[PDB]
Amino acid sequence: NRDFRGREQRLFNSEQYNYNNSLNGEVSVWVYAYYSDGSVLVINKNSQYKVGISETFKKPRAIQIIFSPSVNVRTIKMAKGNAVSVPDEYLQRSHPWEATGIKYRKIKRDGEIVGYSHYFELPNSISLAVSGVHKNPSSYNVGSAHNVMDVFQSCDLALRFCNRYWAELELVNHYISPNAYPYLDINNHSYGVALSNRQ
Amino acid sequence: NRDFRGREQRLFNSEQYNYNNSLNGEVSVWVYAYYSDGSVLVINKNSQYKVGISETFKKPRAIQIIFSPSVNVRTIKMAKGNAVSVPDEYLQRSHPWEATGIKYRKIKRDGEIVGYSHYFELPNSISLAVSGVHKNPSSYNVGSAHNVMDVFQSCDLALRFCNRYWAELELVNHYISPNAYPYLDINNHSYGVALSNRQ
Amino acid sequence: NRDFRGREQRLFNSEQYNYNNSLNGEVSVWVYAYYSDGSVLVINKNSQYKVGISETFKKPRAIQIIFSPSVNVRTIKMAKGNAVSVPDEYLQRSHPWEATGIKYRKIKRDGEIVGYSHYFELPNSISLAVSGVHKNPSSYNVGSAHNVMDVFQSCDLALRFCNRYWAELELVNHYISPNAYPYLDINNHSYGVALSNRQ
Repeated sequence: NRDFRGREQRLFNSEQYNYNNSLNGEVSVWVYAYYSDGSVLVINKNSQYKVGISETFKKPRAIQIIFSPSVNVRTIKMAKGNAVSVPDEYLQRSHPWEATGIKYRKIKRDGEIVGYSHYFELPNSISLAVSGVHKNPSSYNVGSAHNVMDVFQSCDLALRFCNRYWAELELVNHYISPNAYPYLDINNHSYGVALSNRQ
Repeated sequence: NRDFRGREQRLFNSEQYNYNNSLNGEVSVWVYAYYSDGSVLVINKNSQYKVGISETFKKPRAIQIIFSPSVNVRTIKMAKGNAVSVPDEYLQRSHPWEATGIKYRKIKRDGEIVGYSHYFELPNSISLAVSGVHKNPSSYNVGSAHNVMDVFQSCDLALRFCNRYWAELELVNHYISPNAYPYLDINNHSYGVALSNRQ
Repeated sequence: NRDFRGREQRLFNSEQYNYNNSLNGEVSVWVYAYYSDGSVLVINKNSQYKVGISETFKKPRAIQIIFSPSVNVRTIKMAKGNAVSVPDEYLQRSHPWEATGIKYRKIKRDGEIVGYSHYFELPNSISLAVSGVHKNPSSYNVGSAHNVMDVFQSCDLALRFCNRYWAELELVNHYISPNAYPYLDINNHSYGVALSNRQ
């Protein structure tokens, strides 16, 4: 226990894990749209407290939604609409979302959860929105009298990124891996970096 | 009262009406922009709790704002700005909105309210925003300690649609009618489907 | 004190100042992006209660953020991200914002604060978000049980403007000055109109 360099390295990584999972940290969502030409569109949003994406897609063959490990899985919500942005046939009969958390698989590296994935192939246009709330183990209510304005400001402060990659290989090499992001490729292989209590 | 098929049909329609008007249901807004070439741009937004649209328009001849019957008319707000998105001449003297609910006409079919319309012709660019809150007969406050985060998530989950139709006839046939939407055409004719207690 | 025209003129201006600073009034933010060809992109957002902008920029040489005098400087927050919209190297170690209010200079005309400026030159792409909350001297909490829905509606009602000007001279003449906006040019000269207790 006299290897201070070893101890600092472990603490360096754990701190990252734990900061992300605190209420001071990010919650992140990615939407991946897969096209028949093998290219992939990603939209990412990163924000405090809660985060979401809402976009319309020209026919993808498939969609993968990934959240960061800092999401509360139980609060995940998805509105998947038709070509005119109606969630369920007609507005009059539409619940504005489905709570799809049960369908999310854990993306794991070395036994650690690096994210959560929901993947679905499709049978024109879809409108798709997805939302999740940052984990909060604690009693402190972020939407209190005292903190609600900070949540309002987080809506302004959320950062969006959107790009198209020509191939999943390009996505893995130039997007997922440089940025320490979680991912699940078509061969069901998990990508990500485990940090908690690790060197 | 032994025509169960008749009873189920009536209940099927009433349930739709009532679901829409519950707090589990959609509130919807449409902005229609009318151009001198007779084409029409629609923006629609559909969300839980509250909904709005905010866009800038190259000179339309006219604007029609329609809300679903699930809006609370008294909470309707509109910010109509100039070419640089200032609501009232100068920011220093601008109230950020006007409460225009009194100007909304009921769109009715068979005596039932299928929506609310505000229509105005214009005398360059306008910036236009409009907002409304879902009806709530009940005592339950959606923006409480316990439910405010769900309202935050509804901002992420809101679905937008935007298209241009070449003629009002095309709008009526391919947009309004296929989707059971309320509408008021230039001849003041009402479109929509009455559901409450109806077969 | 029998010059009623003089008294009304002074009151006319003071009322504008004071209305802006009330909770009924606007809070405004501008982002200015400066390019090597000498052109300038402005984004402006105007809303009640709180306001923000979030955009990605192809390499500007510099950024100036200006807020209206109705902002509370202490609540200003900025997220400046990399090319993939991450605020601080990696999501796991990112605080979603910095509170940069201390760096803001007062833009003054005739001793009156007409706005606040933060200016920074840059060493590809940046993602940039900025947010601020309208001043509230009073005890009344805008995000209360009773008023939180109005804050939700202000998110719908916020108006955005975006344009490119070819030169700072064009910005000053055609954008800042016609609209009584505050500004600080490259020569450190202040623009704006003083209103409080002034003729």
